[PDB]
Amino acid sequence: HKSEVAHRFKDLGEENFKALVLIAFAQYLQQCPFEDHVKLVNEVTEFAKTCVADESAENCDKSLHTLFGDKLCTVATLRETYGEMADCCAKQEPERNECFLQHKDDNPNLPRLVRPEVDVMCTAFHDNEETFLKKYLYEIARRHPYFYAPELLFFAKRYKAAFTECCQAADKAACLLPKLDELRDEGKASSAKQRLKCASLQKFGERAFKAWAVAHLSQRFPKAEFAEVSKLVTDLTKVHTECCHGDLLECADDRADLAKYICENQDSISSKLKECCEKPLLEKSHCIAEVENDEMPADLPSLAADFVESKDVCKNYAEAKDVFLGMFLYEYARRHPDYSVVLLLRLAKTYETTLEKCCAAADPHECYAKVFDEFKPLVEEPQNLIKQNCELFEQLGEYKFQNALLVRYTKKVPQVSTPTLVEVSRNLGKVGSKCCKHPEAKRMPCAEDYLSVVLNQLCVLHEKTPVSDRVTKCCTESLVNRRPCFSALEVDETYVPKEFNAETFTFHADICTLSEKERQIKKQTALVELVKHKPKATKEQLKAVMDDFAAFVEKCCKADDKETCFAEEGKKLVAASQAALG
Ligand SMILES: N[C@@H](Cc1cc(I)c(Oc2cc(I)c(O)c(I)c2)c(I)c1)C(=O)O
Ligand SMILES: CCCCCCCCCCCCCC(=O)O
Ligand SMILES: CCCCCCCCCCCCCC(=O)O
Repeated sequence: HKSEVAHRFKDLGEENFKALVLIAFAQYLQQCPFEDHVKLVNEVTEFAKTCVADESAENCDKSLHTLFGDKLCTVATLRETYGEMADCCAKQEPERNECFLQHKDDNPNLPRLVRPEVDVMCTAFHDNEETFLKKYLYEIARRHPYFYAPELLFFAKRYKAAFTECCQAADKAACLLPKLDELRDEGKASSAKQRLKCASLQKFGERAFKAWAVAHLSQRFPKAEFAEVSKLVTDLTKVHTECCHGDLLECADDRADLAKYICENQDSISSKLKECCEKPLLEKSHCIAEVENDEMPADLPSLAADFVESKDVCKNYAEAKDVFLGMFLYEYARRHPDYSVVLLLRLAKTYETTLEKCCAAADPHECYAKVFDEFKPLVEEPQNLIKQNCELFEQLGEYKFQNALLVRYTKKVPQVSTPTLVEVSRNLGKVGSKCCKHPEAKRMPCAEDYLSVVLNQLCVLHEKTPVSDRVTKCCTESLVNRRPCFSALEVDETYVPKEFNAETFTFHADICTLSEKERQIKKQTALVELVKHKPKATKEQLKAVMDDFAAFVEKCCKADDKETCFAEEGKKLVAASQAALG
């Protein structure tokens, strides 16, 4: 009431408070050393406590934004280190704060953070647990200035948890490594999705975003009333706009409020929101965002009734087009938790194009009467791709399955870089093992989820170093045609093969002493290079060469003479393979 600091402190807790103030300052002062931030934190915490003791103590009446800027402008090397950002201190709130956001480098130049040795980490953890964790919290925060702090805190705790369960294990590494790898990928996925939603909100605008949300929200709260789903979509759109602007405090309050609204109207939204709503402030939002779908009414009518059979469908559509179409989505989405959001968007879009070119004819009721018949092929395209790809992934394993995609895409866009093809193919292979293990009912939503970051990752790279108009075409089409576009790419007939290169196909006995991750990437790299040299090769001709190669390695990484074997037998493979592939 009288003191925000005092208040946030009381219901956030000392520990969470100290850690968030740390992440907050590291995201602006990305250049100050660790021991400098630790001091700031302690000082702010000391302040907070003074206010808890007495709401009226000096300065406790001021706003968090104001206290934040005042403290930020206290750094004596501000102008010398950050330069232009110091000029912000000459302004007044909201301008000052507004000025600080602008001068926050989204991608600073800091060395990549390397992962030390399990023993080195575990001993550091043991000795001084807090500094070990806070120093890494600091290193991650300054590198990801836009990552929602509370979310970064949630990750820190999963990290602490892994060091507790693995450093006391007989085989530490066997325990820790696979956990760290999973956290990293999950951390990277969360980040990509975060900056992806803000990008879309910018390019395509509110309407398309609201569309996306309606479908999404009604798949999870199928029992909610449309007016409820609209209310939430409105607020959810306000929250994302605010959070994307980058203002941590504003973003936080809007999320708290929305989490508050939801729990209070719980029975009217979903039955699966119990746990989430009994959780502490800091977690409510996060929990709710990951909540599972409630179950649908089962006593639901049929779409064709109100959207195809009704005679005054155009009368309702002309009165308020977006609301009606919004109704369509809501109706269609909550009967299909198994459709990907884009699929539902693709349907609404198609329904829209019909109402437009039908409500402007003599007899409307017979112009659009066959709409649902046009949904069939849209629905089946994504499904058939799943079964066809998940089947193939069963035959081969994650590794061989990746080799197939590799051959398939290299032929699609040979122009693309070998290391990029390998990376994309490896991720697509993962998505296959992460989503095919689910029952048909959850596959499509899963694939949509993983394919969106992977395809946006792809487009970004091609954004920097464009190499194909086709990839750029698919990359600049709507977020609803993005995937169908890539799925429609065909073999590159125009492509002219690369000239042979002995070097590129010469293997020394180093691959013998390499890890699984190294051997594969080394084989997969050669494979792509193989396709780029002879693009007209058959799956047969190819499978044959890979066959000679498989053994070839074994026969040199199991012989009394490493290098010699690899150079003698290697000369024989290259020559024999060249003649095979003509
Ligand atoms: N290319 C990296 C590995 C990597 C593979 C995938 I596939 C991926 O994408 C997702 C998407 C979602 I959605 C998840 O929940 C998760 I976990 C990972 C990411 I980011 C990274 C490397 O080898 O360096
Ligand atoms: C609550 C009102 C929002 C509903 C708006 C319905 C829009 C349906 C069209 C599908 C959106 C795809 C985006 C686009 O192509 O513009
Ligand atoms: C011009 C012919 C050069 C021959 C080079 C052969 C390179 C093919 C490597 C493919 C690796 C197969 C992968 C595997 O066996 O698991």
